Amino acid sequence: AIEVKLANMEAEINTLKSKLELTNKLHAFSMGKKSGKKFFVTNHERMPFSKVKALCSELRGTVAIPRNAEENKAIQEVAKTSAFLGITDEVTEGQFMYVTGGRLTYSNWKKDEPNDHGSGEDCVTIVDNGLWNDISCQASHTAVCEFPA
Amino acid sequence: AIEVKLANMEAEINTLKSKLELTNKLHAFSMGKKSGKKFFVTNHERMPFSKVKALCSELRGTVAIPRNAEENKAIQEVAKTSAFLGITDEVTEGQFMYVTGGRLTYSNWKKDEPNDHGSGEDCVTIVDNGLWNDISCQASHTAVCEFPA
Amino acid sequence: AIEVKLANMEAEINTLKSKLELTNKLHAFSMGKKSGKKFFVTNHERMPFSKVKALCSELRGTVAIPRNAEENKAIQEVAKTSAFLGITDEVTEGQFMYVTGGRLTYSNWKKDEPNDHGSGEDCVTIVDNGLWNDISCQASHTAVCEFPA
Ligand SMILES: CO[C@@H]1O[C@@H](C)[C@@H](O)[C@@H](O)[C@@H]1O
Ligand SMILES: CO[C@@H]1O[C@@H](C)[C@@H](O)[C@@H](O)[C@@H]1O
Ligand SMILES: CO[C@@H]1O[C@@H](C)[C@@H](O)[C@@H](O)[C@@H]1O
Ligand SMILES: [Ca+2]
Ligand SMILES: [Ca+2]
Ligand SMILES: [Ca+2]
Ligand SMILES: [Ca+2]
Ligand SMILES: [Ca+2]
Ligand SMILES: [Ca+2]
Ligand SMILES: [Ca+2]
Ligand SMILES: [Ca+2]
Ligand SMILES: [Ca+2]
Ligand SMILES: [Ca+2]
Ligand SMILES: [Cl-]
Ligand SMILES: [Cl-]
Ligand SMILES: [Cl-]
Repeated sequence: AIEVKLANMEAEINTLKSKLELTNKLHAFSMGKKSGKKFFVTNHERMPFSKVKALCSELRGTVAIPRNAEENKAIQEVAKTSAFLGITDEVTEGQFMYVTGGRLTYSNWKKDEPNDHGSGEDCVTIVDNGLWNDISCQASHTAVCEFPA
Repeated sequence: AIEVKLANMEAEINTLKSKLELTNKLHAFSMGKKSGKKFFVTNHERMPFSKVKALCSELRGTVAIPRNAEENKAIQEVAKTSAFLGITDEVTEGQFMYVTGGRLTYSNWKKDEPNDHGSGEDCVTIVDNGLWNDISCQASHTAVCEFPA
Repeated sequence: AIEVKLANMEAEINTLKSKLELTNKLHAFSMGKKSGKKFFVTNHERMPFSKVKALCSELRGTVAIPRNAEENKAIQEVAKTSAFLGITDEVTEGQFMYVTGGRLTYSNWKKDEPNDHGSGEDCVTIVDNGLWNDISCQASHTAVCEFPA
C-alpha cells in the first residue's frame, strides 16, 4: 500500500505539473504571445511606478523593457496610452539603468529628454508616439508587465 | 526513505499550489482586473437569470453586482450590452436584495424604473449608459460574473 | 504518522485537480466559450499550416473547423484576418477531409473555389465575408485553434 500509493502520487503530481504547464501555454497564446517572442500584458490600470514593479513582481514578471525598436512598438501597441518602462536613473541622477540591471543598450528619447524636469523625474514612460519621456515615479501611468520569450 | 520522499512530494505540492494561484492572478490581470478591485468577466453569452446564477456559481464567482458608480461603470464596459445584475425583488415586491444577501444600497435606475412591468419583473439588467431596468428573470441577457478583489 | 500524511497529500492533490479544472473553466469562459459550444482562440500570429497544426495539437485542440454557419462566423470574428481551417485535401486531391477525420460536409466556399490553383492548393483559409478559399499549405495565415464543447 504505502509505497504503491506514494509512487502513484508522484505520477499524479507530474501529471498535474504537465497540465498546469499546458494551461499556462494556452493562456499565453490567448494573451497574444507570439512564437519565440517575449510578451507584454496589461490590465490597463494606471498607477505609480513602485506599484507597477510590485504588481509585475507578484506575477513573476518584470516592468516592460524594450530592447530594440520592435519590442518598443510591441509595448506601445499593448499599452495604448503612456506606460512605465522598467528603466530609472534612481541610483545615480542622469544615468538610466534597467530595473533588471545594467546600462541602456537601446533608447528612443523624445527630443531634449530625459530632462529631470522640475522637482525631478527618475522614471520613464513610453508615450503615444513610441518615444520616451522621463517623468515622476510618483505619477500614475499604465502598468505593463513582461514575461520571457 | 519513505518519510523523505513524502516530505519532498509535499514540497512539490506546495510549489504547484503557488504556481496555480500565480496563474489565476496573471489571468485576472490579463482580463483587466484592477488592483484591489473586484474582477468582472463575461463570455458574452445571453441567457435567463437562473442560468447566469448557475454558471457564475460553477466558476466559484457570483452574478455581477455594482456596489457603487465605479463598479457600475466597470460592469458596463465588460458587458457591452444588457446584462443581469445579482439583484432581485423576489421576496417582497419593490425590495431589491443582492443575491448574496443584504438590501440594495447603490442603485442607478432608468427614468420610470423599476416598473415591475407586465406580468411582473423581479430581475435587474444594466443597460444603456449603465442605467438599470427591471426585467423578467426569464428573459435572456448577458452573463457577467464577479470574483473578489 | 506516515499514513495520515499520505491521506492529506491525497486530499491536497484532489483539491488541486478541482482548482485547476476551475481555472481552465474560467479561462474558457473569459475566452468567449458559450455553454455547450466549442470555442476558438488565436494569438494573431501568421504561420504555415503545419505550424498551426503543431501549435493547436500541443494545446490539446485542433486547427479551427467550422461545422456550420454559426461556428464559421465565430471563427471569422476571432481571426479578424485570413486563417487556416482544419480542413485539407492533402490525402486525396479533390476530397477535403477534416484534420481530425471524416469527409467535409458543411462548406462555405467562395464562388469558383476550391480550384487547386496552379501547382496545387491543399489547405483552406477562411477569408473575406467568412467565405473559404483553398490555398497552399505553405503560405502563412493566422493560427486559430478550436477547443471542445
Ligand atoms: C518641460 O518638461 C516636459 O514637460 C513636462 C510637462 C513633463 O512632461 C516633463 O517630463 C517633460 O520633460
Ligand atoms: C414600458 O416598460 C419598459 O419597456 C418594456 C418593453 C420592458 O422592457 C420593461 O422592462 C420596461 O420598463
Ligand atoms: C485564381 O485563383 C485564385 O486567386 C489566386 C491568387 C489564389 O488566391 C487562389 O487560391 C484563388 O483560387
Ligand atoms: Ca533623481
Ligand atoms: Ca532623473
Ligand atoms: Ca521629462
Ligand atoms: Ca414580484
Ligand atoms: Ca418586481
Ligand atoms: Ca422594467
Ligand atoms: Ca494535391
Ligand atoms: Ca486551374
Ligand atoms: Ca487540392
Ligand atoms: Ca483557391
Ligand atoms: Cl521621480
Ligand atoms: Cl421576474
Ligand atoms: Cl498545398
